[PDB]
Amino acid sequence: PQITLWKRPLVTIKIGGQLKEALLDTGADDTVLEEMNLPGRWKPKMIGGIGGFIKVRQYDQILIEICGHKAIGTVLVGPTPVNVIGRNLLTQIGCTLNF
Amino acid sequence: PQITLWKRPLVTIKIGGQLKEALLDTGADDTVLEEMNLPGRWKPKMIGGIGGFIKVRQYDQILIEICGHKAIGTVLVGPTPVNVIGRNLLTQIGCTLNF
Ligand SMILES: CCOP(=O)(COc1ccc(C[C@H](NC(=O)O[C@H]2CO[C@H]3OCC[C@H]32)[C@H](O)CN(C[C@@H](C)CC)S(=O)(=O)c2ccc([C@H](C)O)cc2)cc1)OCC
Repeated sequence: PQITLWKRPLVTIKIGGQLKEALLDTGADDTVLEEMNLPGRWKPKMIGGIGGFIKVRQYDQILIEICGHKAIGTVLVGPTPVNVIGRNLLTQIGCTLNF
Repeated sequence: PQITLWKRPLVTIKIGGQLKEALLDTGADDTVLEEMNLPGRWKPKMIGGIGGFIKVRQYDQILIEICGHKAIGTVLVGPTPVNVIGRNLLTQIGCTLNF
């Protein structure tokens, strides 16, 4: 599909057996999602943007489905104000910017 | 152009007559540039990111050329971690997401 940017590029994702809403975000290197109690091991990380840094849990090789497109990769979980699908997963669904 | 996402989508912009590098950021509503000198009036503003809120200088109706494509719109200047081009200008240059 083609998504215009008049509004935020929010889509439904499926992760950890749950449906969530997340932004398709070309400005994010990696994917950052709201607190969810996912099974398995994880590594602490700190990630920063406007306003400073937050603490997240890094989970590797997580299955995520984005608009029906399946992807597998790292997800960072913590108290983010917004869920972002970053480039690590957008590449896997073949997403480009075009103008 | 068609821009894939294996690398950061960094492009050259021209603002205030000077060239700079900036990131095309679909997860940003607004365009935020690191501290710089820009002519004309501005107004204090607050903007929120992953890490909380920061103070910026709001410059309205600013000419800016992004990867060869002209825009005229609002530019926020302040302590962003990196120069980001947000949706207010991405729409102007006809940028969509495609997968
Ligand atoms: C309930 C509402 O919460 P809220 O309003 C904040 O909401 C939002 C918070 C973040 C975003 C996405 C964020 N956009 C953003 O900063 O945009 C600003 C300017 O335009 C406004 O529009 C939206 C906010 C304002 C950007 O796309 C992605 N970022 C990096 C970018 C800045 C370049 C380094 S990142 O997220 O920092 C990030 C860092 C590191 C990683 C891993 C390591 O790779 C992944 C992601 C969208 C909405 O207030 C909170 C106090």
